[PDB]
Amino acid sequence: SSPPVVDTVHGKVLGKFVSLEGFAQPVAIFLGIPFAKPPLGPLRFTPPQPAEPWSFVKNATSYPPMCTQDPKAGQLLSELFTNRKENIPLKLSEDCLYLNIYTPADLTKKNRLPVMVWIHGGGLMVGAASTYDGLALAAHENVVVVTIQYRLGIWGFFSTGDEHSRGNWGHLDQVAALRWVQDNIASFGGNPGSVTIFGESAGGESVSVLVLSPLAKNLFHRAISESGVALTSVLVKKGDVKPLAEQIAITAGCKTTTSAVMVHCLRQKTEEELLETTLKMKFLSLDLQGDPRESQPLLGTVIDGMLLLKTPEELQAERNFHTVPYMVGINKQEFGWLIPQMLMSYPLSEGQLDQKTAMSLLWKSYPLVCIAKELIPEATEKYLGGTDDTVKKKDLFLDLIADVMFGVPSVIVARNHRDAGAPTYMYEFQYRPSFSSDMKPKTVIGDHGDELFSVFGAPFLKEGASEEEIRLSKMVMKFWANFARNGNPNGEGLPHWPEYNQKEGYLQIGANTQAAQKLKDKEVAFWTNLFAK
Ligand SMILES: *[C@@](O)(c1ccc(Cl)c(Cl)c1)C(F)(F)F
Ligand SMILES: [Mg+2]
Repeated sequence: SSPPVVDTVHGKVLGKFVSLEGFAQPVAIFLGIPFAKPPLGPLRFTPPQPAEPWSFVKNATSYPPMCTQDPKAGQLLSELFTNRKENIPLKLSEDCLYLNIYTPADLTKKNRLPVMVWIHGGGLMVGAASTYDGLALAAHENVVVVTIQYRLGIWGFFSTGDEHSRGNWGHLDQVAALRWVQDNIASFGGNPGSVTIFGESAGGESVSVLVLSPLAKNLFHRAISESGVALTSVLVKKGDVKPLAEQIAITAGCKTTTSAVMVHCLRQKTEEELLETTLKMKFLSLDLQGDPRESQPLLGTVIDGMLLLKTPEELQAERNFHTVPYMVGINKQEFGWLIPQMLMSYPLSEGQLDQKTAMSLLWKSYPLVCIAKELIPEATEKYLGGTDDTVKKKDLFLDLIADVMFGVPSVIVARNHRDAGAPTYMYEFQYRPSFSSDMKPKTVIGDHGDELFSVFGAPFLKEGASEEEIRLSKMVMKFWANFARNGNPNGEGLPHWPEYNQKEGYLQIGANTQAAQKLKDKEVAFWTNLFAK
């Protein structure tokens, strides 16, 4: 039947129908809609500008390029995280400010469905919207799914610390995409007055940053951070960002005479030269050469004065953030496998860890955990000191890193959000998907990213899910879309999910799903005391 054609502010777009067996209404899919002007040439390291209007009908049936990034790490992460049966290879380009739309609405009728805007993870250095197929979630839960892209790495986050390159270009792109959704999603059957932003890892940190940003006012109405938050420190630069900028400029062949000189020089480099620079910097890899206090594993969020006016901690203390319903979740083993072993090349192949090697490694982990050298012994002893079994010590070390990067920051964010009067919900996800890499030990459960397969309905798109895994995905999708509808995940036939209030109820999600109380309470107390120094 006739492919769907939709009028947007800037012109008409042509999509395609895709049926999911068992659902009468095919899903209308629109791939590669631009939400900004391509940030090329002089527009590099500047805020996104509106897309230019087009005559006639734009064909939105091909996946867009992904933003320039390490193609090997980008393809690997896509393969590890995709919910599709086969991973789709993607082109690289600086021309990447696109979004993809999956709408289950019958576009010949009138519809105002809740909108779910996905912000992908990747450390702010890698990733793509097209990795995530919105078909199953859209059809199963009657929501419009929008997957967005945003500038990454040098292109998205290069900052001189001053007005010549403030930084946070990729977060400004996320804001631009949400403004586009406000202005256009009703033409796709979506309700611009019910937009939920959700994301995982750096995407969850981005959601948290948008909750803290005045630029995102009135652009969304619920938020979900999965395994990432603004207090995940490795993603937020405090203090002097000039050394990293100078290192990047020097690696690219640029002089560092002034900030304006550095930025102008970098704007003259080709995409290929800046990718060469990216690869020479060896981001996302644990840096084992030199003082770990000088390690820079990624270019990330800064306090730029436009998107973020103060540090997340200061904004939280001032209660200066958007008090929307907010779901904050973590996985049982955030540092269990994928980040250390696939993304960061951790020296941990051997599977036993003695306490001296653990202390040395935790010092090398400074860019991730920020533990002063004098505090390494106490932190290591707290986690590892209770056993002499060095296999158990390795597992407990992985727990330590997971608590510092994800668990404690997540609970602190949730507590501060709750204390501003906003409806707050928390979860801890514990499941080992059958879609896990064959390289992943069978004992790793609730690894970073494991909930994605449930959220995005992989059991309905990939082969070989058990019946338990199918049930888990339907329940998770319903909770998520109930939250998008109502700011409360609860509903008929679902386990009760208590609000994260003074009792600190949270939902343990897995093969058995049930409410629990006080997530990470002792750990928060320990690490808050330790970091108070
Ligand atoms: C996520 O975006 C992420 C990667 C690396 C690091 Cl250090 C952090 Cl804090 C988050 C993802 F890549 F998805 F794992
Ligand atoms: Mg070094």
